[PDB]
Amino acid sequence: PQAFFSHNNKDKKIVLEVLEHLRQSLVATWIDSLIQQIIAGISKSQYFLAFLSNEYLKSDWCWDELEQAYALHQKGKVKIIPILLTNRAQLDLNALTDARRNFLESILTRLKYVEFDPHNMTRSLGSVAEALWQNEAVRFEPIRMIKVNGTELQVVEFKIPGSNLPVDFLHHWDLKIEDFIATSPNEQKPVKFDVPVALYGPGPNWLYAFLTLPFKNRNTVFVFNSRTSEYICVYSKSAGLAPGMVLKG
Amino acid sequence: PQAFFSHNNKDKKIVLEVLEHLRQSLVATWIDQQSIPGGGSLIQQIIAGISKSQYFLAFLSNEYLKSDWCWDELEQAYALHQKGKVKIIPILLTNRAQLDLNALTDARRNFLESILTRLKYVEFDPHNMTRSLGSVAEALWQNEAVRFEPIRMIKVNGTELQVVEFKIPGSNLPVDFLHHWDLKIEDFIATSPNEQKPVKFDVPVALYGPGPNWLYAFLTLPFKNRNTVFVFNSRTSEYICVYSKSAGLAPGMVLKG
Amino acid sequence: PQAFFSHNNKDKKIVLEVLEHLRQSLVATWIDSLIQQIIAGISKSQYFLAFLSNEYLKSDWCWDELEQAYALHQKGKVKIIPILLTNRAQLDLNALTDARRNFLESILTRLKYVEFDPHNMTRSLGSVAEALWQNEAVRFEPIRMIKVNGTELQVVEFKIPGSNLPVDFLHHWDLKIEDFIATSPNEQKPVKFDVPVALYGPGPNWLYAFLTLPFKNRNTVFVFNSRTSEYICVYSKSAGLAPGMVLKG
Amino acid sequence: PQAFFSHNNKDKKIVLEVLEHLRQSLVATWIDQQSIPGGGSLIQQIIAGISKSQYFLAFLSNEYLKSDWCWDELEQAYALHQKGKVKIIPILLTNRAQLDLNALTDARRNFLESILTRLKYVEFDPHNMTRSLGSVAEALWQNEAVRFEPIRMIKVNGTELQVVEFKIPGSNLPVDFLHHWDLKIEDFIATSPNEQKPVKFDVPVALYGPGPNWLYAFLTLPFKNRNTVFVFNSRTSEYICVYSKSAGLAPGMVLKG
RNA sequence: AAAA
RNA sequence: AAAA
Ligand SMILES: Nc1ncnc2c1ncn2[C@@H]1O[C@H](COP(=O)(O)OP(=O)(O)OC[C@H]2O[C@H](O)[C@H](O)[C@@H]2O)[C@@H](O)[C@H]1O
Ligand SMILES: Nc1ncnc2c1ncn2[C@@H]1O[C@H](COP(=O)(O)OP(=O)(O)OC[C@H]2O[C@H](O)[C@H](O)[C@@H]2O)[C@@H](O)[C@H]1O
Repeated sequence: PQAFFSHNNKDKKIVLEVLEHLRQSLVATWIDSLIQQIIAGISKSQYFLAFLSNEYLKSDWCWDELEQAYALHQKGKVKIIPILLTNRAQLDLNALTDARRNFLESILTRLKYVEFDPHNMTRSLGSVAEALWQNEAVRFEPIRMIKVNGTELQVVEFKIPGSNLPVDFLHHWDLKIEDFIATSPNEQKPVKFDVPVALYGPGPNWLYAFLTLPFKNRNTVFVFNSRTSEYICVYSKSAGLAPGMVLKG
Repeated sequence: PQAFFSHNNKDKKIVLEVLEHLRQSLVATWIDQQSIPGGGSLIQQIIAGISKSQYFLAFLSNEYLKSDWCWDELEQAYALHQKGKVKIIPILLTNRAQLDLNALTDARRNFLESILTRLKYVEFDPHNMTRSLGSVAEALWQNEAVRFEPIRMIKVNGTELQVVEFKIPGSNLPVDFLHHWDLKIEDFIATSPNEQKPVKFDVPVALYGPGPNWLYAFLTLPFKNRNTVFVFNSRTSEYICVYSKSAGLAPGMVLKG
Repeated sequence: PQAFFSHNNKDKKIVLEVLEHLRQSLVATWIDSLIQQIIAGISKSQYFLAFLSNEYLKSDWCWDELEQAYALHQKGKVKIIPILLTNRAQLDLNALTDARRNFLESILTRLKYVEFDPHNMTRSLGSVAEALWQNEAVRFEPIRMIKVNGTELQVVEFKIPGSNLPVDFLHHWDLKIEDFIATSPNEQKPVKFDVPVALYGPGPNWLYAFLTLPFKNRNTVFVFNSRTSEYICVYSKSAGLAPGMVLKG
Repeated sequence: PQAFFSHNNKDKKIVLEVLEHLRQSLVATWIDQQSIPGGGSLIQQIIAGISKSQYFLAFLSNEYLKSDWCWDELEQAYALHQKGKVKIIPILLTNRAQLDLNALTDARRNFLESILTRLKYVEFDPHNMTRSLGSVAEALWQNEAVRFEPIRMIKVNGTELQVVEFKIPGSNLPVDFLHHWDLKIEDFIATSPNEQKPVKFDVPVALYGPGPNWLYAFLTLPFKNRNTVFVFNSRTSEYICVYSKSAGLAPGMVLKG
């Protein structure tokens, strides 16, 4: 899915870090307009990431977009999820006018919010990830680099919410893995360039085919077979690895 | 699995037909001046690839027993089969009773009798084409891993599709099966509509048949930018598409079959 | 994609630097009028690079050209993107008249802008380039000099926005590389004279043919194949190199 | 790859035809007093170029099976083929049954038998021109890298064009393959319309067939300032133009195929 | 055939 | 044949 970030320049340090963590989870992140950019793709367009902070709400030009974003979210095109840089209690709610205060209280009452803090980085990042992926289909755990049996490999982990998906779910999915592959070693991307990529997690075989197929001539693809709980190679794009090698997981 | 053909031109009419049937079943076929740029002919063509090299096709016929040009070939083929490099499977063009055994010498007759007794054979008859073809295909696939039924040109829900059917003998395979397999599917797709090949050019291909996920991935992977790939899912029993290489075909729709 | 710079003589030092950096990215750049060559070429003419500066806004004989540029820009023949020498806050807007100030606010708000600073040169230049290539087809990263396996070489890096292009895209492209090859060692051009040039980056083979073909009898052409990740030489216009030699990654 | 033709004038009618067909397939065809500005006859031409020198096309025939002279060169070709510099592809103008073996001496007969059994040969018949021509083309291309089918002149969407087919045996080539290739396109480009050559002058040329991008670039690059170049992309199966050397043809248009 |  |  897509995810746009709305923020102030003061919290850029946190914004870039959360952006990097999200991009590590195979979600399209665009920062730099954003409101006319909303009407694009399918009804499953994206989710709005609003980063609420004390110096942030003092700017009206940081607020008109969110006002009209609520206006266009009531029609169901997009959904907003607010991020509290500071806790609810110490938010400067006095400075704003009456209408601003009521709209903010409505947005933090009728709409579920999650809180972010710098001290608990791991917990805050996990909470924003889960509260961001609560209303969506199969997840995508962040890429982890693990060296198995002397062979370097990066593994993408996905978990199915529930036990089944609609048979035509692939039609309405808006994620394609082609643009999430690094082209150069120096370039930063969710998937390391030329580094073997493995598939992990239970799921229907057609989703496995859809994930593995676009990787031709880009990276060698490993896949997990739970019958014996080991990795299996299907593509030989790097010398020294043949299709059929097994990695003791 | 490769297959080297030994025959005579008097049987070319049936050799071409059996070759076409085998090629429609995802099997590498090799006839006269064919491929393997090595020594060539056939006898030195045996020694290439993995221990699962091929299954010899000795098209025995009443007139085949002449022309020592082929009997020496069969002799060397069995000699190197005794080492286990290749396994011979004979095809009897005519029924066993009316083979002109008297024409052969004593040594040739003894060799042929030993071959036809120790080693199983397949009877072939022009009259019953489909049963003989099924018999020879099943005999070829008998001592092998997951089979491959002939590609079938079927029309589903208004869109044209070809399916590749594979059945697993038993219900499990060694986890390192893919290492020793001698089938590379990317060479069996035609580049032009008129060119004859196991897979029609640009026609969507669907994988059907129960099996492990890694086999499915290895089979759908080399098809990228060649043919739109459909996949059969047994949970609700309709084909599932994972490529958009042809106009009007998007990844995700269903074909109720 | 051509690029027309309208600016003042005061910031000419940074104008020339941004010009050189842009030219290094295979972007056609013209400086020395600017209003009437706008009608030339194809519908994709260029994007106007109007240099917004505090000294610039006091020059009405440089305001008029921007006015006519925007007047034509309603029709969509050209589009203007502004570069901010100073931060948006410290502009001298009060001395401006009512109509000109309103026009400046309209263009600054309804149209996205980008901010430049003399200190952080690298990130500012990267942002300028990204703003240039936002709405365009396949990108073009700046040419870099790398000696691979003891052989001098420059790589032309191009990135596909997304994973597919229109099949008839080549018809409407406004880039031919024949004008971007140096004819003399002294003459400064994006492609240095007689040195090997390589094409690196994923893309369809027809684009590779189009980008390699005009190079005949000009420079030895290298190419990168990602199957095993080494460069491949296809043309030998210089001694010591043969078609078929490899450069290890 | 090169091809040297050894024959007799009694078979010139078919020799010129097969040579023309071969030249249509982008292979170097050398005949008497025709090429090699650094030698003469046919024998010492072998010591030239790379280890992939050429394949000897010995046009065996009943009238050829004598012409004493021919033998000396046939013997030398075989003797230096034992070193592996050249290969011999014998062409039987007549079937081997009516080959007058009795006229030859014991040494010549023994040598002919040895070369006929140990080395693969191709039968040629006047009646089946297409099949025999395809067979000899396959004989040429069997022990080589990516092969070239004959150039076909086809009009697509009302636009004149020719296509150079090329198919890669197997699925991959050595990365350094381009170093050892003996095929350069420049030598096969016509200079005048009346001049006969594999590539017609100024006629648009289309590259079609699956292969690596570097091979595509190498095959298209020498075409600058000579002919308009078309490239086939399999994403939508349409021809794409990359050069505008003829009026009315801009780089970027598509040809529905 | 929903990690067989 | 969209870095095979
Ligand atoms: N396809 C055929 N073409 C020509 N003659 C044939 C063919 N099939 C059978 N015969 C005849 O039947 C006998 C076949 O033996 P022979 O071919 O002489 O010699 P070998 O056993 O060492 O095979 C040489 C190979 O090289 C070539 O590629 C051939 O096609 C072979 O595959 C002779 O009477 C043939 O004329
Ligand atoms: N290409 C040929 N053209 C004409 N006659 C030929 C040819 N090939 C064989 N013969 C006949 O084969 C017999 C033996 O002479 P030959 O094998 O020719 O000699 P060589 O290999 O030292 O080349 C000389 C050729 O080169 C010149 O270009 C001419 O064409 C010469 O023929 C004669 O009856 C020839 O007529």
